Amino acid sequence: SMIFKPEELRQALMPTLEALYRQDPESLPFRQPVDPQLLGIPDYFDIVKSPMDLSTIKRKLDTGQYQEPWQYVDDIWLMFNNAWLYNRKTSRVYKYCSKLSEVFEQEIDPVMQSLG
Ligand SMILES: CCc1c(C(=O)NCc2c(O)ccc3cccc(O)c23)[nH]c(C)c1C(C)=O
Repeated sequence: SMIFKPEELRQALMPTLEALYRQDPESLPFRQPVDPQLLGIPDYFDIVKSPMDLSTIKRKLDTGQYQEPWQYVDDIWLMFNNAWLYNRKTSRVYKYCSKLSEVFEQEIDPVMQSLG
């Protein structure tokens, strides 16, 4: 497979993460890991087996933990899928998740094309 350097991936992908951080208030529940004790949802880790959030993804981009860009896409999707799984379909966080996913779908496609 074709190699991707960490600096190359950060430069290309960080603007798509920025697009999510720019969604205010919609990104706010996603900017830090879910804390089930604080949020009063003790069953969270029983339902969501692989937690993910924007701060974790940003750290991985910053430190160079992605070898290829689809690994980043996978983490973004994991974050969305967790929220759609756990939260009720009429809930604020479910709706915020849907908004972030719409933004991501629009931003990510030209970026992935350029990476090749
Ligand atoms: C519903 C708890 C939850 C949060 C969260 O952090 N809620 C608290 C929150 C904020 O941390 C910041 C702004 C909020 C603005 C509105 C409603 C909220 O609740 C907000 N984030 C995720 C991914 C979940 C679940 C379970 O999937």
